[PDB]
Amino acid sequence: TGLLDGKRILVSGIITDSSIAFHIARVAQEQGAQLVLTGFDRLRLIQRITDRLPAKAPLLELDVQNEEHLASLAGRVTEAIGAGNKLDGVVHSIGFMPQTGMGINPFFDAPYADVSKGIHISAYSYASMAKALLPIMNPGGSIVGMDFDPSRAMPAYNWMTVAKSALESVNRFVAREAGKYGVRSNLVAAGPIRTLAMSAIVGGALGEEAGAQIQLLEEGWDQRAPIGWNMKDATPVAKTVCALLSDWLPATTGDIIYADGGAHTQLL
Amino acid sequence: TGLLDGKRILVSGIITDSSIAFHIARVAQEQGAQLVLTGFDRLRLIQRITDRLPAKAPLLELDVQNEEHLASLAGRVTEAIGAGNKLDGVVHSIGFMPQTGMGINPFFDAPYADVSKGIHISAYSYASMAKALLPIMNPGGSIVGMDFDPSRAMPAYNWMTVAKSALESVNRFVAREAGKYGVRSNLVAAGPIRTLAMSAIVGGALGEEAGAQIQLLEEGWDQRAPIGWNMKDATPVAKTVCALLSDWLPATTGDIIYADGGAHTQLL
Amino acid sequence: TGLLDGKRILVSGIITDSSIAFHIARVAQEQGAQLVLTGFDRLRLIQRITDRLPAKAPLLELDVQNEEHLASLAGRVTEAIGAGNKLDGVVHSIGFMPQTGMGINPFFDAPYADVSKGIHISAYSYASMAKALLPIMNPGGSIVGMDFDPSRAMPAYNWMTVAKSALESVNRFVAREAGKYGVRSNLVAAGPIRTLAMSAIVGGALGEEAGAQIQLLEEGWDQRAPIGWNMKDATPVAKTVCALLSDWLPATTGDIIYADGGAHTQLL
Amino acid sequence: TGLLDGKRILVSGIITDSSIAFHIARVAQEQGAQLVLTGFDRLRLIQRITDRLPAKAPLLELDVQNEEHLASLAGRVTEAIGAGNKLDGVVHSIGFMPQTGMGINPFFDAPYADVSKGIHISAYSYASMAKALLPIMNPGGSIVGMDFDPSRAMPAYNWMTVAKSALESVNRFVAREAGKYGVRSNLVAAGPIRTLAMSAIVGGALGEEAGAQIQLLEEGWDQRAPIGWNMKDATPVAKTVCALLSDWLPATTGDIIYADGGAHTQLL
Ligand SMILES: NC(=O)c1ccc[n+]([C@@H]2O[C@H](COP(=O)([O-])OP(=O)(O)OC[C@H]3O[C@@H](n4cnc5c(N)ncnc54)[C@H](O)[C@@H]3O)[C@@H](O)[C@H]2O)c1
Ligand SMILES: NC(=O)c1ccc[n+]([C@@H]2O[C@H](COP(=O)([O-])OP(=O)(O)OC[C@H]3O[C@@H](n4cnc5c(N)ncnc54)[C@H](O)[C@@H]3O)[C@@H](O)[C@H]2O)c1
Ligand SMILES: NC(=O)c1ccc[n+]([C@@H]2O[C@H](COP(=O)([O-])OP(=O)(O)OC[C@H]3O[C@@H](n4cnc5c(N)ncnc54)[C@H](O)[C@@H]3O)[C@@H](O)[C@H]2O)c1
Ligand SMILES: NC(=O)c1ccc[n+]([C@@H]2O[C@H](COP(=O)([O-])OP(=O)(O)OC[C@H]3O[C@@H](n4cnc5c(N)ncnc54)[C@H](O)[C@@H]3O)[C@@H](O)[C@H]2O)c1
Ligand SMILES: CCCCCCc1ccc(Oc2ccc(Oc3cccc(O)n3)cc2)c(O)c1
Ligand SMILES: CCCCCCc1ccc(Oc2ccc(Oc3cccc(O)n3)cc2)c(O)c1
Ligand SMILES: CCCCCCc1ccc(Oc2ccc(Oc3cccc(O)n3)cc2)c(O)c1
Ligand SMILES: CCCCCCc1ccc(Oc2ccc(Oc3cccc(O)n3)cc2)c(O)c1
Ligand SMILES: [Cl-]
Ligand SMILES: [Cl-]
Ligand SMILES: [Cl-]
Ligand SMILES: [Cl-]
Ligand SMILES: [Cl-]
Ligand SMILES: [Cl-]
Ligand SMILES: [Cl-]
Ligand SMILES: [Cl-]
Ligand SMILES: [Cl-]
Ligand SMILES: [Cl-]
Ligand SMILES: [Cl-]
Ligand SMILES: [Cl-]
Ligand SMILES: [Cl-]
Ligand SMILES: [Cl-]
Ligand SMILES: [Cl-]
Ligand SMILES: [Cl-]
Ligand SMILES: [Cl-]
Ligand SMILES: [Cl-]
Ligand SMILES: [Cl-]
Ligand SMILES: [Cl-]
Ligand code: NA
Ligand code: NA
Ligand code: NA
Ligand code: NA
Repeated sequence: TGLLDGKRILVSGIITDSSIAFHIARVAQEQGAQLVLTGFDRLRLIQRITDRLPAKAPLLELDVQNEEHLASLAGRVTEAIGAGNKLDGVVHSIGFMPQTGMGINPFFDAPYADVSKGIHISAYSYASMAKALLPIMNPGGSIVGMDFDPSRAMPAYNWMTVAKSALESVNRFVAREAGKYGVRSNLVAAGPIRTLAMSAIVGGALGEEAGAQIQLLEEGWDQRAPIGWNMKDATPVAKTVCALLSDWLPATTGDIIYADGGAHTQLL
Repeated sequence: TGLLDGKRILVSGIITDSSIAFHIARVAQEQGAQLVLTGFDRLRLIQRITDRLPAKAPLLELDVQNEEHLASLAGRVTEAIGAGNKLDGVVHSIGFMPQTGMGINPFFDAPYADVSKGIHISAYSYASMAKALLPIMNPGGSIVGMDFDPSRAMPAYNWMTVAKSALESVNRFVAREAGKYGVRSNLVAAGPIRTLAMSAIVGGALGEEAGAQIQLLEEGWDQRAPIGWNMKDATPVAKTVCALLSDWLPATTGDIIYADGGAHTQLL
Repeated sequence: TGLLDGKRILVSGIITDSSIAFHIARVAQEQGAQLVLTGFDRLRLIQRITDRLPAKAPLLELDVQNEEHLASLAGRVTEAIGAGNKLDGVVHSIGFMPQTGMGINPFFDAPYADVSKGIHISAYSYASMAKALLPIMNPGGSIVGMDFDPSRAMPAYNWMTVAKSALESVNRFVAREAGKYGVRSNLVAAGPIRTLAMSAIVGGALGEEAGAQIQLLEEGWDQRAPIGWNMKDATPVAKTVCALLSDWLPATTGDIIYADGGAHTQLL
Repeated sequence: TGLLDGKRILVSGIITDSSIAFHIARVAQEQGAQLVLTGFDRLRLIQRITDRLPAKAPLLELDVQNEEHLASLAGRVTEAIGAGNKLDGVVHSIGFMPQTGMGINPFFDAPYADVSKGIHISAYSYASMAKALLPIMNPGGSIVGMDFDPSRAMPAYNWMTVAKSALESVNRFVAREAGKYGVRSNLVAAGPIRTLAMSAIVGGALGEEAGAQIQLLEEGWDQRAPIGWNMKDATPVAKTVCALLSDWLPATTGDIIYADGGAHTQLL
């Protein structure tokens, strides 16, 4: 009856109840999956969030820049799900770009050290999670990451755009590796959803030129989307991720599914 | 329990048991849908095929070049499904290109009259089916057509490539109209499957230069696909169509989902 | 000293002094080319226009839907340029879509007969001009057509969008044929320029919903273009065409060069 | 008479006589430009190369990871070209990826520190060269970088593919900044040319599985290219760069011109 009945799925990237990952975890549980959750840094605060999910799920610590956490991750997961059991799904819902690389800060003023950190967390980590977790994934399994279409430049998103372009490229290579295990790798390119991350970008630009341009982006998304776009509601995005975690897109890999109201298909 | 439990879905394009449409219809029925089927020209022969589906379904006549059949289609469907009921899904699985526009015939030697017929049936008909059927579609509904990625030229496919490029463009406009009804429109770009149509192209090129090149295309698809590609098996394609007919890709429209083993994401 | 010194170039599509073709012809002549011009239907009126070019050039009649004109074209050109001489360049700057397929007329209300005419003139003719003219083209030669980026749907452009999508596909196949003669084939995707054609679309939508949307398209082009966009000035487009007619893009074929101020590379 | 008569152009990336930059510099000089050259690390060896250019040109030191070299670059250039003179063109022809990120080394085994270095030199440096040099560029000017189409994954190129995907994204943002100065920014996506860099990749894979796959890539390029592809000959690529440095692509920015024999437009 549930789309993900019987599946064991790791979900990274819960930080608040608004997190795309929170809604992915919620719909997944609603659809019969057994979750393992990972969180970064503020674990006590994240546990308060995860308590509001429909079911209990273990929360493991994962800083994707921490080599020890990556090296121990498989064993920690196996310990949570029981020896002899493997994962069927992995969700990377993780991003970061130091403030110099996003927002009102001029593009040319982001030092490489900041850019490099953002690319580590937002792009390279997709590879390093796959490297850690493919060895405990079942054939038929699915790795999904989150993307924002970086095909064209835009105001404010700046070096995160560059990180997403790298992420898309990384995904195409992770698919080559994943396929050796019978595993798909794909991204969901979402339209804008009011998360802590989105709020940070918007809020940090209020009152500035970039904020005027972000306003235009926000207005235009729903306008261009043939079926509309509601920026409050992560459910449609979460459902799409669940579709890729299911067995119903079995010939799709190294690819990008756009959960954006169809906006990217319309010039206006 | 079924992905399409309760849904009423029209499926065009069954000609043999190998038809992508046959497998779409089969998986849809397996997943709890109630079908209405359309067939072109050889209706007595098609009925012998549809008898082998898991359940009985009415077969209506539809030649997409026939204006009377298009004008009467909604009423004929409503009569099959019962007054007061509407469709939730529509599958366009239809193509044709006169032999001068595909295969070994030189590209420049296809007269426009032949090209125009192929584009009518393979591209424009996506619009005219949508125009006929949106008025009897429920909000939440889904229109899916079948595509073969025409982003790059290739041997033999010739003017059908041109028809598919037009089809992708048509789909983006059908989505604008469909969205007024709460309806999604999308294509599934499939990898090669041995259907009557594919056999016709391959067979018509055996022993010729183009056949050597088609051989390379066939070999290369499974090689490039990170998860492989089996040209016998339409099931993975049919499942993808069913995914788009479901409620699990609710923010995707005017778009293309690639059910091709990930081949299009890999240069080699 | 001139980019096209010594080259013989056919230029189709002059109808008014504002025609993209007029400016292509003008810059080409400025750059040392010897032109042969083709015109459709209103030849006496077109001659009044071509008299304003910097040099005299013969004007031949070509209706691309007329099979006799296509069959006689090579011989007529050879007669204009002298036996023993061939063309180095061909410019297709031709488009048409019956009024039912563009503007305020609903997308679904364009009958196929109208759509088919538009695709004949706007897309298939690129192939049929190449078929007629490659036999009198020198190795090193160049065929260029005019495109408007149809990657995404948009208001009003409607079935012309579909014709342009087909044109891009046709160009990729013309390149395969052209390469047998040492000849490149490419499109220039221009931003909007106030021509008779553009005026017709804009004017036919004044006072209607579509006209409000065209206004947004016009405003947005210059805004998104990092170097700006001036819709009066065809020169930048004409220069780009001349670049492809030159020897300075010798490894580019089956491709699209965007002369649009960079707009297509920017979401906003 | 020369395409670049009167223009002052900086050209980075000469390491051997086979360097794409060497041929860019050579054709540019042939076409009347005045060059300033930058080299990395092996300056005495590079000077032996640059002595073989058609004219003398000053060679400045630039390690793009060195912040002092970047901070002093404009002043050093101005000193070479004379106070009161500015650049009209800048060529970034620079790449590097530590050996763990390219070749036979498994994709997942490249540590981020190596990946980060490759992205610094191959992608971020496009921004930091633009940031250093736009302040001494004339309106009408042109910045060009070198790309290898990273739209699809492939054997061996691995993390350099990821760097190129980031580079394309960076270019789209550099165009927004450059446009404030009346300056275009674009990449040329070249087909494969036997340079020190290409030889390193090919040579490092000889005798291994990846080398078999590179062989297929090499064979397939000329096959798919409608006009062919000669991997010895950088001239066609160099000419394309010169086209973008000229005034003949005046409405193209944030974009990519493919100097690849048209291969990327053909599936096979
Ligand atoms: N919200 C949108 O509009 C939108 C649109 C498209 C794509 N996305 C993508 O969705 C994903 C989730 O973002 P969100 O909008 O839900 O925001 P969010 O702020 O809720 O989530 C971001 C997450 O990244 C995690 N993270 C940061 N550094 C980390 C590290 N070192 N190790 C592990 N995790 C780390 C944070 O802990 C947090 O859980 C991101 O990849 C984002 O780019 C968001
Ligand atoms: N088989 C593949 O490898 C492949 C790959 C990608 C996409 N596709 C697409 O899938 C769709 C189905 O093709 P298939 O491979 O199952 O072949 P098929 O030969 O089984 O189906 C083609 C169908 O088109 C129908 N058709 C033709 N003219 C018609 C008309 N005038 N009115 C109505 N229907 C008409 C035929 O009756 C037939 O049912 C097509 O759009 C095809 O281009 C096929
Ligand atoms: N103006 C723009 O903004 C713009 C933008 C992008 C692309 N384009 C393309 O540029 C090309 C030229 O259009 P334009 O804007 O200069 O308009 P225009 O109205 O000046 O030119 C259109 C031309 O098409 C010709 N034509 C129509 N039917 C013909 C037939 N049967 N045979 C031969 N020629 C025929 C007309 O005679 C006319 O010369 C077209 O392909 C158009 O789609 C224009
Ligand atoms: N050769 C091909 O087939 C091909 C194809 C497409 C694109 N390209 C691109 O062309 C460009 C030139 O490469 P090439 O093939 O001529 O190779 P090459 O080995 O001749 O040039 C590479 C250059 O990068 C320079 N470089 C490396 N680290 C540097 C640093 N820290 N600071 C400054 N310069 C540094 C080297 O000094 C060298 O001059 C690269 O961007 C490459 O990716 C090459
Ligand atoms: C700039 C246009 C506004 C619409 C942006 C849509 C969007 C919104 C949120 C997105 O998700 C993240 C996630 C993490 C992220 O990195 C962050 C988050 C907070 C602070 C910080 O320094 N980096 C940036 C964006 C995202 O990838 C895309
Ligand atoms: C030329 C490369 C071989 C792989 C082609 C993959 C493919 C195989 C079959 C496809 O489906 C159709 C359906 C109808 C069609 O039109 C036909 C079919 C039979 C005869 C005829 O004249 N036209 C052509 C292809 C399709 O769209 C794509
Ligand atoms: C709808 C958005 C407005 C911007 C459109 C930019 C554009 C403007 C003009 C273009 O050129 C043509 C050329 C012929 C053409 O067909 C015509 C022209 C006049 C009347 C008619 O029926 N068809 C349509 C557009 C073109 O291809 C694109
Ligand atoms: C893997 C398929 C073989 C065809 C690759 C075509 C290609 C050949 C050469 C290319 O240029 C570079 C330039 C620098 C570069 O970084 C290098 C060069 C030498 C050693 C090293 O560690 N990194 C890698 C490639 C390039 O970007 C693309
Ligand atoms: Cl904590
Ligand atoms: Cl833990
Ligand atoms: Cl640990
Ligand atoms: Cl909202
Ligand atoms: Cl939803
Ligand atoms: Cl019958
Ligand atoms: Cl019937
Ligand atoms: Cl009827
Ligand atoms: Cl097979
Ligand atoms: Cl399957
Ligand atoms: Cl007349
Ligand atoms: Cl005549
Ligand atoms: Cl005649
Ligand atoms: Cl204007
Ligand atoms: Cl100009
Ligand atoms: Cl030295
Ligand atoms: Cl120096
Ligand atoms: Cl210094
Ligand atoms: Cl060679
Ligand atoms: Cl050349
Ligand atoms: Na909308
Ligand atoms: Na494979
Ligand atoms: Na602008
Ligand atoms: Na070839």
